[PDB]
Amino acid sequence: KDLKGLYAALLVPFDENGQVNEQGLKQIAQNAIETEELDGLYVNGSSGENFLLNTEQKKQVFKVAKEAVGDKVKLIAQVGSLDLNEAIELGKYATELGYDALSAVTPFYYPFTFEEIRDYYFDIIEATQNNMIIYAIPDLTGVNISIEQFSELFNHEKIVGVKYTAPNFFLLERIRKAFPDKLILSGFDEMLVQATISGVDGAIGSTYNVNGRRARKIFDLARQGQIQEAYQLQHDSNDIIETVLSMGIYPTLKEILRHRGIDAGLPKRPFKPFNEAHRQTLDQLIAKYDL
Amino acid sequence: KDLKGLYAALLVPFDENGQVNEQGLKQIAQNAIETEELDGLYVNGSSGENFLLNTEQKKQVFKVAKEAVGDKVKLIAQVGSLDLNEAIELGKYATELGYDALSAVTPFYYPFTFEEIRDYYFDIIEATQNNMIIYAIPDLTGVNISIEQFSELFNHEKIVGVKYTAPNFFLLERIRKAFPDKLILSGFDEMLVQATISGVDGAIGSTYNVNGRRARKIFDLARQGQIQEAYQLQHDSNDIIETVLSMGIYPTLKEILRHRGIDAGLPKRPFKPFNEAHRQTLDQLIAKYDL
Amino acid sequence: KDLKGLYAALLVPFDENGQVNEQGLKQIAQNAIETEELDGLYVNGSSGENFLLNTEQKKQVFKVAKEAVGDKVKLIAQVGSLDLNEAIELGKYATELGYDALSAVTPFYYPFTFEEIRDYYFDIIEATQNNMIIYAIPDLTGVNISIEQFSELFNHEKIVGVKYTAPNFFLLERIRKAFPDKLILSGFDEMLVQATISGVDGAIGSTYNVNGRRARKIFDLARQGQIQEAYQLQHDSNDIIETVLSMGIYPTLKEILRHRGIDAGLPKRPFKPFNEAHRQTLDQLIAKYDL
Amino acid sequence: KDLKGLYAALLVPFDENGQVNEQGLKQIAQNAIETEELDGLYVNGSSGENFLLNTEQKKQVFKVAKEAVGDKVKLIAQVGSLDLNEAIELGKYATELGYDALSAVTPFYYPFTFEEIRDYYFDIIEATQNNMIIYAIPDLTGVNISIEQFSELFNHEKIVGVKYTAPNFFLLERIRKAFPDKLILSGFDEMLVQATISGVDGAIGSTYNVNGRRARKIFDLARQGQIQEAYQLQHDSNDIIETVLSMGIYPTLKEILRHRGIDAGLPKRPFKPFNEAHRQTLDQLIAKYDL
Repeated sequence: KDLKGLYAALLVPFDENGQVNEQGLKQIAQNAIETEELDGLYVNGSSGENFLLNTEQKKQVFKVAKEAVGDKVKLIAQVGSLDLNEAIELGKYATELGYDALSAVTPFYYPFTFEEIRDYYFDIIEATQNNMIIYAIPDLTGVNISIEQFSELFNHEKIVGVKYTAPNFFLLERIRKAFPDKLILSGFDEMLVQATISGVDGAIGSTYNVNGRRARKIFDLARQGQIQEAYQLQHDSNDIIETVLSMGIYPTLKEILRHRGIDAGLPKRPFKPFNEAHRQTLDQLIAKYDL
Repeated sequence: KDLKGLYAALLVPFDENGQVNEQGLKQIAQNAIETEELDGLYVNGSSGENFLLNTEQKKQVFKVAKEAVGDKVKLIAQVGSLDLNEAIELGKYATELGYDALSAVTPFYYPFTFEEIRDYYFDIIEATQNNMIIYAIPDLTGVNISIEQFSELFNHEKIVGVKYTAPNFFLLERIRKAFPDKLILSGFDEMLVQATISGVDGAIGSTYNVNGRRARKIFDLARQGQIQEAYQLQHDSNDIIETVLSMGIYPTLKEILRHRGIDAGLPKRPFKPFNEAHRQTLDQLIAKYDL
Repeated sequence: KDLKGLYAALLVPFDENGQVNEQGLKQIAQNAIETEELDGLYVNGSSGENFLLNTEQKKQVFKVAKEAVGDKVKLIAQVGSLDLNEAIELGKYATELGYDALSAVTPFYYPFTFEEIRDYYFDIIEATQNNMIIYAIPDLTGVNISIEQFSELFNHEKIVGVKYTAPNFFLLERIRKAFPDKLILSGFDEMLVQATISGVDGAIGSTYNVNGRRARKIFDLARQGQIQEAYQLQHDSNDIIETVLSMGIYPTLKEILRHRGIDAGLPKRPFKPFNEAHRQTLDQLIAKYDL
Repeated sequence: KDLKGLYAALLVPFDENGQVNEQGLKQIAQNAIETEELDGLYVNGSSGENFLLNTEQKKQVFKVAKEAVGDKVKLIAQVGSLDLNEAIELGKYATELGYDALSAVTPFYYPFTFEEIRDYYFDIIEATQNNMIIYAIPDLTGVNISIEQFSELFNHEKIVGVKYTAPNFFLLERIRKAFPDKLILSGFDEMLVQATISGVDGAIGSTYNVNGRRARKIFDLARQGQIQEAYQLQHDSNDIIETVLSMGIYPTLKEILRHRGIDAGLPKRPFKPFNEAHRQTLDQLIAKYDL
């Protein structure tokens, strides 16, 4: 498949022991495709609480998400881990399930050299033979990739693109110009309109689980040149994003899904549950925007 | 004169002793208006090497720049200084010359509280009675202004707007929505197109001294919805900006102006002159983009 | 046991598949106690490449290290993980082996609230019933703990102390004064002398695997008031530390151990092996300091 | 006069219009020497609100402070400015008054290259022919100086030392070792004891205006090896520093001086006066430590 389009970063519901609720996960995956009308799922990303999970649980999430959607739906599997053996194990498993591409966060925590980071990507690709999307998230990792470093990664024919999240539209424009044939998917929901006019091929986001229909309008209207209409929809989307961030984003998004009849469970500790102090303000937002 | 529009941040040529060359300053001012077709000048900003000047030289720059241009040209006087007495003296001086508004950088160096910063603006206004534009440049000052802080400043009727430079389009969008009737001029030339679609009322920029005609097209095309054409001109403009940044932006911009026959002098020490190692690369840029 | 003293942060040797070499691990543990004359081991810390390992491998490292040392040797088990279920599983396993205390890195990657971080610690303690040492490493995690936050943690009778690494001797002094009866172990080998005079109870370090005898002299001489002698030994130790950092610290420390006849193996990918370009310079250092 | 020793960073009292109160400035200078028993004054530093003053006021402060004290008192004149012409004028002026050395903050605000910073120092020296002390204060300037950069500066015979404030005792130790014959004066009052054991030749500090007698004991006791006693006085001194920092350090220090009957005036706007909400807490501190 052409991997352009809009993707939900799949949220995962848990029980009080931090185990995956598979029936709720199935519902969330179906919500993103059937109700939010998205093109695909980005599975076991940050938004899925992936870095709090064990290896068997990550496989559970990949299996369930793949079983919950039709064959037209695009699937990207985030397999990055500080344990390269585990990234490779996950990448094979996701590839064999039929995921269209793998993705991996830049190695973090330790002050890896860029050559070490480069060869992490190359090693995953060698072992899996699948296409790879760089997951660049300096806000969480503290790792920043320069254009020269992007050029060295993109020189590999199987590094087909990037999930781009640095709040830097100068660097985004330089990448877009230097690599016209690579895939760039923006990961900053609150700046989708600016990404869109900067030539991104689509976007991956946690908030698209609840606001995917407005997001598709932002994208489509901006590309049409109906720029005032698209920005108004960005203003509305940012009211939502700002609100859910103030309340704790992943649990609050899951509370929005619960309101729709989904068995949305709990976050995985050490994330705490949605605080009920925020309930009235969340209710007003859901009403105001028909969420 | 409502102050929407495109402004050159006026560059200043010095002699070997760091004194102002009034003739070249006049030629730079005229170039911005006549040749680059800009709406106005932002005078004694960062780009004017203002923070390296003495008081008498800052007054000199204000007088020369205003004498150089006709009465239809919009003029904003940057008068911020760590010396509040100096800021007020300069503010009265520029106000008496007939500058259309004042602007002031946030106090920097010392860890001032927000109340101290707020009351610096309020004291400048009380003493000058001119309208005031906040100059927000965290990349240089390390001072960041939150939405709640902007709300407090903008609650003052004579704080009419902001020269906004933080590389944050979420904050920009929140400001635009919260203050639909304040003036927002963006100060990041390399992200003019994203600023424009985010609803800015114009822009102030050092590179507009050499590339103001493309900048006008970006701003006009984007607001008309010809977003792909506007973005292509951003790509071209970003080749120029990236190149001059790599060579030393203020001296390199003055060297491009010297190519047009302007007496562009030298930077003020401790800035060094343009390094002739860059000459070949500069000539290729000038030829490629007809600068 | 009283947990005061000097500890090696245990290094782990791997094969090319990233599996633990148990015979080499045994040798490294014996090196730290018998040759370097240290008081204990800090097991599965950052220096042991812990965050690159799977759960079964972490258990392997705990088992082997415990089997390699006598009953007088103090053992601290680092069990922090982003997976709380795994931290608890490891904490029980290490407790049942007889480790004297558990330790856990502050949760990282996600922007956890402090209440979330607090209850991660409290949850581990509830499940394991062992004493707990906070592992504060802002250089790697980006998480900073304030004195007020330290006070809330130390209010728990089973949080007995901290492995302190923030490069902040004002905060260290405030903690030392506010909590005279808690255990403070410094983790910055290059500032051991300053830690010692700031009243730390001991120190944990990767470089003590090769330089533990000088480190004990720094500590003992500084406490005696032989401050010039202790600082001279810090100058010598910092030549070593600076050198090994420039070459890649964990592999280079392991190459020093290899020189002693230890089966020191390889780092775990994505860490690369020691580069042989550095061999001559490493040889000169080993000679100069008898390592 | 070799310039080792303990210096007050001289505080300046202003009237309501931000003009210097020469009588109170004299009383502050005399207090530092007579009552606090210090070796010298560091004049027109950050603590003197120097960066808020005009040129004529900076000269005024130099003249008043030197007239206030006897010829045995060591005097260092801070003359750094973003205006290099001003720095040279002030340097010549202080040199003619008989100041024992000059000092200068690293140029800040603009992103100057290291060559530009290096040649600012060299140009001040060439024009003044006085000895020069680097004022390194990254907390305020955002400029950090590496060991290799220090090597280049110290290769100049008239750069005799540094006022060192970076919170980095590894760098301090490397500098002390590499340059055994340069003057290193530390500028972090709250870490005087750690500086002293790291081999500094003295210290410059704003809190020594009120607590110089304890500071002398810390410095002397630590160099004698009575490290526990020196550290207890650091604990006491840090109660004072933490308290004044929380209240607004320069106005709060002047308020402590007003308690001794000194005409301590006001801070220069945009600094606000001491907030009387803090009065009770300040009085308790003054009583507890006999300030």
